[PDB]
Amino acid sequence: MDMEPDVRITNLNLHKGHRVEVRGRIAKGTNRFAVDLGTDSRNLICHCNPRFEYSVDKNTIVLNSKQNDVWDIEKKETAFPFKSGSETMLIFDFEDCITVHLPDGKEIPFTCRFPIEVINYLALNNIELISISVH
Amino acid sequence: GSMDMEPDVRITNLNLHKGHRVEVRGRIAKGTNRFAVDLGTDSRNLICHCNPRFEYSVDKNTIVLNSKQNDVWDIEKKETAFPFKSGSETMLIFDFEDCITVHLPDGKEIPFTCRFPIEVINYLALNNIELISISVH
Amino acid sequence: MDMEPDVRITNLNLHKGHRVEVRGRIAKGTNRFAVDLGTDSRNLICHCNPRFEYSVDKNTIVLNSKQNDVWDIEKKETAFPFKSGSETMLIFDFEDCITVHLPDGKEIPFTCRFPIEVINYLALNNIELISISVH
Amino acid sequence: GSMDMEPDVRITNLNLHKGHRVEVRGRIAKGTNRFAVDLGTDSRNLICHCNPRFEYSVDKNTIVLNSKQNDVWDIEKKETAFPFKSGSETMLIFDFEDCITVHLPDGKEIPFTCRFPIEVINYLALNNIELISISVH
Ligand SMILES: OC[C@H]1O[C@@H](O[C@H]2[C@H](O)[C@@H](O)[C@@H](O)O[C@@H]2CO)[C@H](O)[C@@H](O)[C@H]1O
Ligand SMILES: OC[C@H]1O[C@@H](O[C@H]2[C@H](O)[C@@H](O)[C@@H](O)O[C@@H]2CO)[C@H](O)[C@@H](O)[C@H]1O
Ligand SMILES: OC[C@H]1O[C@@H](O[C@H]2[C@H](O)[C@@H](O)[C@@H](O)O[C@@H]2CO)[C@H](O)[C@@H](O)[C@H]1O
Ligand SMILES: OC[C@H]1O[C@@H](O[C@H]2[C@H](O)[C@@H](O)[C@@H](O)O[C@@H]2CO)[C@H](O)[C@@H](O)[C@H]1O
Repeated sequence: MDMEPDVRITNLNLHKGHRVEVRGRIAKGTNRFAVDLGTDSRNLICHCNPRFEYSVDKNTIVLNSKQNDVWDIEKKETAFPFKSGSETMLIFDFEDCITVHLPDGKEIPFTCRFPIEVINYLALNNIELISISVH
Repeated sequence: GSMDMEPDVRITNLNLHKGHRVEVRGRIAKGTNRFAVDLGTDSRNLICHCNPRFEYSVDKNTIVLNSKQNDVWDIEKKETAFPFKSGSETMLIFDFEDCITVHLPDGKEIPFTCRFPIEVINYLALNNIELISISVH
Repeated sequence: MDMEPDVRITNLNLHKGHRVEVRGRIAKGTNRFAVDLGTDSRNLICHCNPRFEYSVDKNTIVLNSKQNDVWDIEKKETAFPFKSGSETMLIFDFEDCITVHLPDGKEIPFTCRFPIEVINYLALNNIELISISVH
Repeated sequence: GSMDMEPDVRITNLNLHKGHRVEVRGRIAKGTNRFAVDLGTDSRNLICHCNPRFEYSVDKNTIVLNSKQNDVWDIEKKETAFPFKSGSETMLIFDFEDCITVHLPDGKEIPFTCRFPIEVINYLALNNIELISISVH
C-alpha cells in the first residue's frame, strides 16, 4: 500500500455492543488516511478511508471490507469533515451493522460483509495516534 | 421561549491562562435551533461566545462568534463552515492566546482576536448542549 | 473554609445510573483536598475529603454530607492512595448508594443521607482541574 | 498455565519518542496473580516491563520492573508501593526519557533508567489487563 503504517493493535477483543474511539493527527499534506478494523491485516470488516485526492475521489470517504486480502465493493460518502495536518476523531460502533460516527455529527452505516463476532485488529495509516478508547 | 437556549453546565474558577487550551465535548440538543459554548470572566463579560446556528435570526447553518462586555454584545463574526448535527455529539477546542483559536471538529480553525484585555478565562458555559467532558491542557 | 476553591460546576444534571470522573493535580504541599457533589454549595450528597494531615486525621479519607450548611456525621477510610503535587483520579457512581472509586482500585460505599435524584453541583477544592467526564 | 499471563493488546508502531508520555488505562483481570504493561521495541527487547504481582514467585503485593534484551531478562527492581486491586480499573503513565518515570495511580513515581540505548518505543503490550484506553502526549 502507499500510506505510512502508523499504530497497529492486535488482540483488541472488541465485541458487538461496544465501540472504539480513535483520535489522531492526520498527516500534513496527505492524499488520504485510513482507520482499519478487522480480524487481522488480511481480513478487514471496515476500512474507513477518507480521501483528500486519490483515484477518482476528491474529498470523499471510501468505506470497504477485505477478505483474505481481496477488497470488496467500495461504498462512498461525500460528507468530508477533515483537514490534513489537523486532529480528527472517528468513532466505530460494532454491531451487525457498523456505525461510523464522523466528527461533523453524521453517522454512516456499513453492514458487516462477513460474519464476525470480535474485532481483534485495528490499524491507523497516515494518521498519528493521539488516543484510542473502548467502551 | 425558543429564541432563548436552555442553560446547561456553567463552570466557574476555570483558571485557564494564555498558552493553554480547553476541550469541550457534549451532545447537542435534539431538534435545537442553535447551541453555544461561552468563555469569559462571567456571563456578562465573554471573550468568546461560539454560537453555531442551525436556524436562528437571519442565520442558517452558520457559526456566529461574538464577545460581550458589561452585558452588551459587540460585532458578530460569522463562519460558514458548519460541522454539526443536532442530537449528535460534538467537540470544540479553544486555544487561549491574544488571538483565540476555535478548533472546529472538521479540522478547521477560526481565529477570534481578544476584543478586550484578558489574562484568565474563568467562566465557561454550555447552552443547548449537554456536557460529556471538559479537559484542559 | 480554608481550602482554595478551584473549579465549580453548576447545572451538572447528573442522574442516578451515571458516573462522574474527576482528574486533577493535588495542590503541592497541601494538607487536604476535596471533591464535592450535591444540589448546591450548601447541600452536599458527597464531600470526599482526603487528608494528608488535618484535625485528628493523617493519611485518611473523610467522607461526609452537608444539608443546609450543616455537616452530617463523618465516615472515614484509611486507604490513602494520594500524593500532594501529583495527579489523581476519582470516580463517583451515583446511585442510592454512591460508590467512590479510589485510584488504587478500591470502591468505597457512601449511602445518600438525603433523597436526591440529580446532582447539579460539583466542586474541586485544593485540586487543579485536568478533566471532568460524565458517562 | 497460571505462571503465564493471558496476552491482551499488543500495540506496534507506537513511535513514542523521548520527551513524551504514554497513558494506559485498563481493567486488571479478576482474581489474577499478576499483570504487566511492557514497553520496548518488540517482545524480545523491553526497556520497561512493569509487572505488579499480587502473588507470584517470592513476591506478594509487589511491583517488579525489569528490562529484556535479546529475549533475556536483566536484574529485577522491586517496589513495595502496591495501589492495585484485581478486577478493578487502573491507570499507569510512562514518561519516556533517559530515565523512564513510571507514574503509579497513587501519585508515586518509580524511576527506571534506560538499561540499553533506545530513542523510540514502538511496542507496548498488556498482559492480564484489558484495554480501556491508551493516550500519548
Ligand atoms: O477499496 C479500498 C482500496 O482502494 C484501493 O484503490 C482502488 C481505488 O479506490 C479505485 O478507484 C480503483 O482505482 O482501484 C484501486 C486499487 O484497487 C487502494 O489502493 C486501497 O489502499 C484501498 O483504499
Ligand atoms: O451576537 C450574539 C447574540 O446574538 C443575539 O441575537 C442577535 C442576532 O444574531 C442578530 O441577527 C440580530 O437579530 O440581533 C440579535 C440581538 O443582539 C442572540 O440573541 C444572543 O443569544 C447571542 O447569540
Ligand atoms: O466533616 C467534614 C468537614 O470537616 C470539617 O472539620 C471537622 C473535623 O473533621 C473534625 O475532626 C472536627 O474537628 O471538627 C471540624 C470542624 O467541624 C472541615 O472544616 C470541613 O471543611 C469538612 O471537611
Ligand atoms: O523479571 C521479570 C520476569 O520474571 C520472571 O519470573 C522470574 C521471577 O520473578 C524470579 O523470582 C525468579 O523466580 O526467576 C523467574 C524467571 O526469570 C517471569 O516469569 C516473567 O514473566 C517476568 O515477569
